[PDB]
Amino acid sequence: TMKVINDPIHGHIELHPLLVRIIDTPQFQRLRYIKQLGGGYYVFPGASHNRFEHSLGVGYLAGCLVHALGEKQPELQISERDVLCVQIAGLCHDLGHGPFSHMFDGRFIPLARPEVKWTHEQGSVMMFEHLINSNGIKPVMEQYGLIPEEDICFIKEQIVGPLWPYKGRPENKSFLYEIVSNKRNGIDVDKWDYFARDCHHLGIQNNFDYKRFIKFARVCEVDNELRICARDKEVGNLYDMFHTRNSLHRRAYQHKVGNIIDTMITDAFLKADDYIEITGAGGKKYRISTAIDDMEAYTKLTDNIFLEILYSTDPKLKDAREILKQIEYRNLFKYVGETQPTGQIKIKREDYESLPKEVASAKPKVLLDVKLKAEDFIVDVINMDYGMQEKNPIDHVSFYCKTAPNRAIRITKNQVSQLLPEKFAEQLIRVYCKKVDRKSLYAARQYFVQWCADRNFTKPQDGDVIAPLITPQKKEWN
Amino acid sequence: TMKVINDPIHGHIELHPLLVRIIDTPQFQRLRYIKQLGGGYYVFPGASHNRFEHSLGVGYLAGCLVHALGEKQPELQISERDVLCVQIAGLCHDLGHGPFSHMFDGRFIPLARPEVKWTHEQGSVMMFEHLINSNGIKPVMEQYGLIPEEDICFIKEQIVGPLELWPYKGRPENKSFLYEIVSNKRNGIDVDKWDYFARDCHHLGIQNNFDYKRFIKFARVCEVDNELRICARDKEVGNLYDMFHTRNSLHRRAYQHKVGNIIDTMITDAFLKADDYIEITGAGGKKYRISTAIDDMEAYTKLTDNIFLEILYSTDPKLKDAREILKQIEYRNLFKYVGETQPTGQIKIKREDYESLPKEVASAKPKVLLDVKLKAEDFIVDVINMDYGMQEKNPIDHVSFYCKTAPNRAIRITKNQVSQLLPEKFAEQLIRVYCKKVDRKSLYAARQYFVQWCADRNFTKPQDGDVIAPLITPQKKEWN
Amino acid sequence: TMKVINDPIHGHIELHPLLVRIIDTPQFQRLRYIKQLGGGYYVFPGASHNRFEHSLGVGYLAGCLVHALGEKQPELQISERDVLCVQIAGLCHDLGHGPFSHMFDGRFIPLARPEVKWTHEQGSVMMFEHLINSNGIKPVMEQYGLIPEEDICFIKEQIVGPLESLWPYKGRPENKSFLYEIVSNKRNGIDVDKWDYFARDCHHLGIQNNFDYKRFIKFARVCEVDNELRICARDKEVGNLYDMFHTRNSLHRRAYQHKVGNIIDTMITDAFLKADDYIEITGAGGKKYRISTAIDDMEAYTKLTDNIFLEILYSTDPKLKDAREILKQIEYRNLFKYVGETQPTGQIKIKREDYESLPKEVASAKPKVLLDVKLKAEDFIVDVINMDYGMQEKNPIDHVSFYCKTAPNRAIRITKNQVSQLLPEKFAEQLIRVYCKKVDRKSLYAARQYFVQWCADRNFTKPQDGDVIAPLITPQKKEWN
Amino acid sequence: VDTMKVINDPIHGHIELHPLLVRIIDTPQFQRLRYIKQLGGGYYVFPGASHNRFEHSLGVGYLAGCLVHALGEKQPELQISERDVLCVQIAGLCHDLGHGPFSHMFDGRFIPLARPEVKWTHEQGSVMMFEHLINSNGIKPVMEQYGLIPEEDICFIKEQIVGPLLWPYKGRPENKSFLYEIVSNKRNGIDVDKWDYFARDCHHLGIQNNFDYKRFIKFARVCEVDNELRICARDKEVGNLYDMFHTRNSLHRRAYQHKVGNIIDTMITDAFLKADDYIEITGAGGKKYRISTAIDDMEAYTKLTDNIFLEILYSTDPKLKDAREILKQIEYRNLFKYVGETQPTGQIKIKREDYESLPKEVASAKPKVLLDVKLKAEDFIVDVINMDYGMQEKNPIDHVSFYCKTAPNRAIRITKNQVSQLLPEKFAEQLIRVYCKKVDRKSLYAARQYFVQWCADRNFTKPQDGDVIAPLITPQKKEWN
Ligand SMILES: Nc1nc2c(ncn2[C@@H]2O[C@H](COP(=O)(O)OP(=O)(O)OP(=O)(O)O)[C@@H](O)[C@H]2O)c(=O)[nH]1
Ligand SMILES: Nc1ncnc2c1ncn2[C@H]1C[C@H](O)[C@@H](COP(=O)(O)OP(=O)(O)OP(=O)(O)O)O1
Ligand SMILES: Nc1ncnc2c1ncn2[C@H]1C[C@H](O)[C@@H](COP(=O)(O)OP(=O)(O)OP(=O)(O)O)O1
Ligand SMILES: Nc1ncnc2c1ncn2[C@H]1C[C@H](O)[C@@H](COP(=O)(O)OP(=O)(O)OP(=O)(O)O)O1
Ligand SMILES: [Fe+3]
Ligand SMILES: [Fe+3]
Ligand SMILES: [Fe+3]
Ligand SMILES: [Mg+2]
Ligand SMILES: [Mg+2]
Ligand SMILES: [Mg+2]
Repeated sequence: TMKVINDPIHGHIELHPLLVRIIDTPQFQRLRYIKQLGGGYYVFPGASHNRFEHSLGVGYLAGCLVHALGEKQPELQISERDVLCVQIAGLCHDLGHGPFSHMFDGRFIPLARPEVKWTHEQGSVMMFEHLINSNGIKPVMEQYGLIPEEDICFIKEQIVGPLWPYKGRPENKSFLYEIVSNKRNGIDVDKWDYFARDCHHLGIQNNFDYKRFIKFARVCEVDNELRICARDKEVGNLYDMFHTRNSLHRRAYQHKVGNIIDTMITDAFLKADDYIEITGAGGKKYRISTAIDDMEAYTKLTDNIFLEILYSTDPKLKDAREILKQIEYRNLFKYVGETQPTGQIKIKREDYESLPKEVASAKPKVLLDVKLKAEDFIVDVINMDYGMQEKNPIDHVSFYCKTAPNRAIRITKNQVSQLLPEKFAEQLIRVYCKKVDRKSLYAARQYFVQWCADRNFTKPQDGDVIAPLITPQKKEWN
Repeated sequence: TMKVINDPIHGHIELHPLLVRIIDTPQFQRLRYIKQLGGGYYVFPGASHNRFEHSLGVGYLAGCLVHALGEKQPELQISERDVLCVQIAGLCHDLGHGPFSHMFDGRFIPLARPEVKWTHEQGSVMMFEHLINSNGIKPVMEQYGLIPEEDICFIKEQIVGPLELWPYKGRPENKSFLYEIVSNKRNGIDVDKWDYFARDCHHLGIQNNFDYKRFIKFARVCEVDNELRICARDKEVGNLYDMFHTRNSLHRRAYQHKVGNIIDTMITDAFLKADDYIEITGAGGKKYRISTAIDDMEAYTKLTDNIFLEILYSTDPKLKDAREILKQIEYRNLFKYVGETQPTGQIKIKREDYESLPKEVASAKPKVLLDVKLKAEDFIVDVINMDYGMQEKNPIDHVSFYCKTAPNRAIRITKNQVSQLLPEKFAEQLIRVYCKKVDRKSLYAARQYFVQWCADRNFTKPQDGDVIAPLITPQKKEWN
Repeated sequence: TMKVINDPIHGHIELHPLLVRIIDTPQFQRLRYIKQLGGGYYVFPGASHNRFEHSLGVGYLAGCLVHALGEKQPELQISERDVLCVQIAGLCHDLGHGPFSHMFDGRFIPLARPEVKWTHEQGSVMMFEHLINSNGIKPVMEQYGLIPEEDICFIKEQIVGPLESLWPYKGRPENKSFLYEIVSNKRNGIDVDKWDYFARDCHHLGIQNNFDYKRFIKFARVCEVDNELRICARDKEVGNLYDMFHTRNSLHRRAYQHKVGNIIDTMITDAFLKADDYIEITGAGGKKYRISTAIDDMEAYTKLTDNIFLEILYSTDPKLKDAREILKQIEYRNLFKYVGETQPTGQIKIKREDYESLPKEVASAKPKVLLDVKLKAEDFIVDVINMDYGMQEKNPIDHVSFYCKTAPNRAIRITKNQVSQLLPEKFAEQLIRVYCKKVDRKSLYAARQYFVQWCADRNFTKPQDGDVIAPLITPQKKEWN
Repeated sequence: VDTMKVINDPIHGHIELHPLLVRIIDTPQFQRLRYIKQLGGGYYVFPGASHNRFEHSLGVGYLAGCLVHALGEKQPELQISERDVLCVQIAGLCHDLGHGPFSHMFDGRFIPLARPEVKWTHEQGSVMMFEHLINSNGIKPVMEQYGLIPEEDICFIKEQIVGPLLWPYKGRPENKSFLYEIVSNKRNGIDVDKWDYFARDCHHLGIQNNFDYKRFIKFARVCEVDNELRICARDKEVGNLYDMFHTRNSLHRRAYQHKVGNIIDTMITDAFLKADDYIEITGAGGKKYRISTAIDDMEAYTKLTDNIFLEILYSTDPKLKDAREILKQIEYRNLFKYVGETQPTGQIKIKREDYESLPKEVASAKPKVLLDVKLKAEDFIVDVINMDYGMQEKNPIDHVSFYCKTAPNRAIRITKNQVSQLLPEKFAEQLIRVYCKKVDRKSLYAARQYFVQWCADRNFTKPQDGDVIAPLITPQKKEWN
């Protein structure tokens, strides 16, 4: 029956038998072989951690929050059925991540198959369905009081989202949808686990207290719908939650070398895509890019693929294997510099393909010893936000006061502090050069710093040093 | 000989015999009986920690940074004499804190003796001098290669800045970086912060966002304007904005906690009422009061958090007024918090006007029926400045950076060059209002007066304002 | 109303209003001014922590364990009344500690008033009674469903055990005997008091803690043992329980009984003894009490805390000059000097009656070495320290009950043989430290010779450093070669 | 041009890697350790324990540097050069280069079963793989560039790892013998390898670590013992050293030898054995090697990691179906069932020669009620596990040298008597776990009866759960009542 398991982040947690049964399936255990931070392990040697253990922790925390809301407010009529369903959603929320997590849905699939709109979330829904059907879970759900028709829908809806649009639960339990993946503002237990866990393994202490948020969480009526509200005074801690997030993106998740290793692995997958077969349903053969179309195949597609390519001897894989071998020897593409747009210029995702052409096109006003072609440059554009593009997510949180804990309210940015961020979204543009040698790298720097001046981008931090002859050209930089 | 000591923050640290000798003196051991966070212990029950152990840690970290700079750059010619002097400064930097730390220099002395400009730092210099002279330290300094004339000046200068072109008499310009270790006047990045971040977090029950050890690995001395200064690596600029964010965050959560501060004001209140009647024997047997002990260091040595309990346990009828306040803190009959607000636009509230603000709150005429009128002496208004340690200025604009490709060439990094998600301003005010009358009827009235006062002075709407004063918040068009 | 409070060990904990009301009283807030580890702060500069915050944490953990037992086993019929009572006991379990905690009941009172048998626990009962009566708590207890007649008895009984075979407790019946094993476990010593201090003392000391209380709670269960419902642990956890008591003994060796920590304790105690006659503390009806007699009146004892140290230190009364001088020697670090450590051999316990006589014995030893300086008995301090697993000579795991996976209601026993050959052979020993009150180089050498000879004379273990400190004496003993 | 590199380890913080070390690190032979898990199958029981050999290897390298560097500051007379330091760091960094798939499963279970004729250790592999790393990545010129002498130093590095290829070492003279006690201490076992894994395994396992390496370093010192300079610890630290080995044994009991962790190890090993014949790995000159023979060629062994598990799991070849089915049973958690644990009594060791025979013995037991289901010997797994203080039956503290405060160059010994009566009596024992390959309710009951009888038959300790699982058998033994 109930099973205790020792997580270093959360301690000894209990898993209800139904959860154990879901956990002990190929579709779930698959997450033991997919790293949380993708290529980040190749920069932060602590970050060996995989999706499996994150997935357990999200499940656990989903349980804590829903269970706590129920103790504090019986009127909500949260059943142990609701609790199990929320735990299951949490547990299975990342079932559909690919090899190297965010590299797969974020870099690889968009390049290998531009026609498809595919997300790790959609994969989770599909893989959940596959897990359920192939391991006879529906009878076991019934055994512990679930109703598979309704509840499987509710679980899927928690993961990917949908008058009242949800078919899984009624409006009087809309708060249950704000636990595992919060579409309204982003404050969800997924974040809370990864903050704590990624910090543990990364070697960074975490600024944020989930346990305290749970103690000051409460359900109130907002616009004819019951939602999770936080206490008025906690507004500060919530701005700090999203700061913590952006901070972890800057330090670790978007680390300039972590990302170049990601682009190199992605590059290697693209060159191996044609030649690697993965057996799926009915014995049909799938490629790495097409395994997402069949979940029995996708079950077998993990970080393994990296080592399968690396260890191979097939001459068809030589191109892909050479890239991965350059990662072993640490002949990585070289970082040239970082820059941002100015004013209110967003760079459209359509234009990313075109940017290397632009860097090589720049004509710096001294004659150059080495010309470099566009295919020598990589430009990587990265969006940093508070999880809702240009919007302040705290403008989409509801609060309560000590003196009236059932009355929800709003808190604007003025009402909190003048020292908060002015905008909530920006872009970072990193430029790397594929040619490693001393002469090419100098040239690349000159092209880059000029390109920055040409497009009225911010001056590179190191710009005066790396390109001392170019930085006086721009009046705006002096 | 050398002594090893086990600090929970820093681990096993070595104390050079000279340091041990300074440590084992009444003037230093005094810091065992002064709490770091003052009244904060009465809100965060972890925060029992005292200045003693902070003082050791600052000393230790001062040593780490100067010692590391020396390994990485021999050309700087940092002597073991320089290292000891920097450690000593770090160790003794907080020697002059009063009872309840920041309550003393921050609330009490300014009220008891408005004529004096007195800082905890100035006290540290005076108390250092007293420690040296009364415990025969000068011969021991000489024994380990120091030159007391020069070095005592250098130590004092590290603590309070220049005692009177190059302003320092303690060291030459080619060692100006040594002045940026214990107390950094240029930008505020000093080892004092680094210890208290880690230590206060440990005891408070808050995890700390900031890695001092990493800063030390990417620290370096370079020439800036004919003067050798500590520079950080270009890419670390992000972590430095995050250092000051961490600081402001700890002020909001803990150091300026609304009840922590009201306990501070109540203790301060009790000291003021006991000031006339408590005698402290100083030099030559002269009798000093709590407010005047700062004028004589032998007296000040005996002035610690003890004073709280001396007042509490006393039986003298002259202390009954003061003792009653402290007894109300035991029973938890604290002054009640009404709400918080801020100015709008760019209106600073001058420190001269703080005395006048309770008069203003009671003066407000809210269009609500009230049973109970409240007089100005019933209100406490507390104005709190939150900044990045340099009033309105961005301290990162006063940091120097180096690049990987040229590690001796210093540069500057502007705010644009880093991120759009950084703060717009670097200084603000918080205005808390409390009410001395505790009952249900007075507290309601106080809320109405307060929320109206906010509307009257075009301050921000209190977060809870619609709930606590529902009849007043529609009056302001700007809030709808 | 309910109150959330942030402890660095346990996180955000909730305090029921009744608890808040008990907490916000002079008798309880007094614990803010008494240090957990006494003199240990003067050796481990992290250990500033006071009884107040320990007391909260014990209260909290008492709540967790009783609350968990209730979720896992409804049949036990644990009421929210039971829970509050257990929390209150936990919260108030250390109400009666004196200045510098264990120094007071352990060194000072036994010396100042040898006629009395007084424990910190008995004090807790008295001070609880005083807290209740002086702050009108009884109506508030009733308000939240307690029955003060029964429950105040139950609370006191948790703290000190039975107030007067049959069932000895008047506070609860036999079908709830497990409630008595939460705050202070007379059966085996596995209680939530230990669990808080392990974690907390480690946090502040700078030592990581080997023991997981949370795991014990997950594998705890109530079963019938000899017509009485007790807390049982899972069979496989037996290893972790031997490791709990090892952790405890380890913390005693490293920190609580640290050779200098203890000498600072003896010096403070010494100073209190010399100031005892001349310090007045006002009690009930204005009667004046001395430090040693404040334990007889709880209104006086309320005002007796670590303050007393500083009151003595800062004083100018010529009657206190003797006491003040000792405390001033602690500031300057002119501490009594450690000579060495030793143990008895075989199965010889040293009776507590004989402790007074041991300094006389050390000076009496006639070492065959030339000495400049004879030392009198009053120059030596001998400190005898018992190290055990909390139950004198007994193995406390022999007094634990266990359950198996296959039958979780059937209790069993586990012997020492059944666990491991690498466990301790005995569960109690003595340590004998000798210090010398004369500090100079010549006296310290002499003291070493007297000591190492005394060890040989009484067939004690050879001091670790013995060949170095007394090279001329160690060949005399055939048993050491 | 090539420069120092900073890297952020969660255990040790920001550590500096000298360019020579970076160059060794950035090679296929070293990066291979990213794909080998520290605790083997332990990840399948402690979901925190994802950590691999790579990051341990860095940390050992780092700590090797700290200890040697510290000894040099405190005692210049030893004349420790930056050349010595680099060599010690390199040894530390490369000490585990030769671990196989699932770390200790490979050298401990698999190879002994697949190839009983060979004596092969993970250490020997480290030496071979170090040689291969050096030669294939042109390291010798780079060593010279930073002042090493490859002839001498490569020998010294290898000798640190496996011991010696009168004074047996050719790598350094007797006046630097202490350098051999840093990465892998043959004398007593106190080495920086332990110190890293204690801290690291604890971090990831969810257990706090009882032991302070940093403190040991502050109280470490080199002294002359028997015409040879060795690392000595301070007299008073002897307690902490007994606690180091206790910590170690404690981590073995809780985690490394966890009853299910070990059964997953035996199942993976089982699957490798069934796949051994059919999986090819390309080595030097394109020769094909099997999993068991990859140890004979280091270019092949470079490609042999935990991958092999997934290669078997994902495969479609019908020749691998047997092996793949075992691994699939680990996914679904149809593990072999644990029956119970027991130990020998008196001083009876079970010889390693007799391990093959023990399943035969369990099935042979004739319990005095007739059994409905008979079980054959191949249905039982008996796993015998030695728990010690790292030196079989010996106390490693008897092989430590100590110094006193009063004479810090004079080494001494400290016996067990001189420390504590509460220390272990013996320093080595055996654990015998029995599992059953048949999972069903009827077979498991039978297995329990066979097992508990076998315990009685061989005069082993009574299983903790024995009264419950086999209530009809436990009264038969007079010794158990
Ligand atoms: N079942 C399961 N357990 C895991 C997993 N990861 C870690 N564990 C821990 O592994 C422990 C041992 O596994 P169990 O499956 O209980 O194996 P067992 O104890 O032989 O089988 P039971 O009789 O059912 O307890 C559990 O108690 C868990 O805490 C996992 O993926 N599945
Ligand atoms: N076992 C321990 N583990 C961790 N810290 C300890 C331990 N024992 C003592 N400490 C602490 C207390 C001190 O702050 C610091 C040094 O104490 P300790 O090593 O006992 O030196 P000491 O100065 O009393 O001995 P000596 O004078 O004999 O050199 O470490
Ligand atoms: N942001 C924070 N992070 C962590 N701990 C905090 C924070 N703010 C306060 N604490 C600690 C201090 C106290 O121990 C406990 C409660 O603080 P707080 O909730 O503000 O109490 P309070 O009595 O001021 O709230 P209330 O507004 O209900 O009266 O938590
Ligand atoms: N902001 C940070 N806080 C903590 N750790 C960090 C941070 N940034 C990076 N790390 C970790 C990852 C690596 O192990 C180590 C080195 O990171 P980084 O210093 O950015 O190396 P790098 O090689 O990218 O820099 P460079 O090429 O500029 O020398 O620090
Ligand atoms: Fe997630
Ligand atoms: Fe206690
Ligand atoms: Fe190792
Ligand atoms: Mg997701
Ligand atoms: Mg007690
Ligand atoms: Mg090894």
